[PDB]
Amino acid sequence: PLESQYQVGPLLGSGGFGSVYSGIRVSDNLPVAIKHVEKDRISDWGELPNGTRVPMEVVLLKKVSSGFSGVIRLLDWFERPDSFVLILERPEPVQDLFDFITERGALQEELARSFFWQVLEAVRHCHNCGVLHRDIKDENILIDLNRGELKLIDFGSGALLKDTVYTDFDGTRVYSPPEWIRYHRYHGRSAAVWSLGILLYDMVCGDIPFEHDEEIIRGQVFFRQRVSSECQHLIRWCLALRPSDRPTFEEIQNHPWMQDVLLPQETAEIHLH
Ligand SMILES: NCCc1c[nH]c2ccc(Cl)cc12
Ligand SMILES: [Cl-]
Repeated sequence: PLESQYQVGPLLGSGGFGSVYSGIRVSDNLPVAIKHVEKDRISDWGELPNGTRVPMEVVLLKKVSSGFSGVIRLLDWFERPDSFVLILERPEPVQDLFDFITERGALQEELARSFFWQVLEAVRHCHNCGVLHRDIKDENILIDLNRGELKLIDFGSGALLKDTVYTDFDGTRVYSPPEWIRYHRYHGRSAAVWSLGILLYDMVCGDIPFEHDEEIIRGQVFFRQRVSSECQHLIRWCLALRPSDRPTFEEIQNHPWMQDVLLPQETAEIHLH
């Protein structure tokens, strides 16, 4: 079984997502992350193409699993009496974006542009696979430090992507849009763009722009750090109060601030190595 297939290493982290351990697949020494999620904490359940009852997280990870390295790859999963165990790929060396920004402070715009571009490509991949992440934030982004490649993790608050209104939300409140705070209603893509605006501000300022519900609703963006006019314009556009005033992913990627992005390897060479 699972216990013989994997060699357990130290705890990497724990929180809303469960408990994640460093591990090694015994057959080929492959680095893995072993995530444990208690059954009593799983509210969203779904079913695989065959019809087995699994957490929605497993459904969403399988839908996004492919060669594309912008999303974490689910290698296997196991059901225990009181929990589900997920075997995920583990880049080495790795650091999540929250720890990275905490240690290094506000990012140089060239670095934020490379990171933000990769997040946008990863989110577009999720949407193309019929998956809405619902918790895009620094803590849910891993940096493969050698390759300069970012990976979205923690699909535990996600949903199947739909074109109708969402009236449920269990992601991070400080990244949630004003329409959710005010009306408990949002559409997937425009709510994702709002969270991307929060994330971009966080990258270039070193902290999130809003703390309280009143600030999210007012949506007044103050820059606490020196940030270029083009970057400020893009952030303020993603953070438009009206969902219809927000840019589409195409408009974000065609924005003047997004031009001449570095390749991930160039990004690692200049900023990470
Ligand atoms: N601080 C992030 C903790 C975490 C959550 N899901 C993961 C998947 C892979 C790896 Cl390497 C780590 C994690
Ligand atoms: Cl994960």
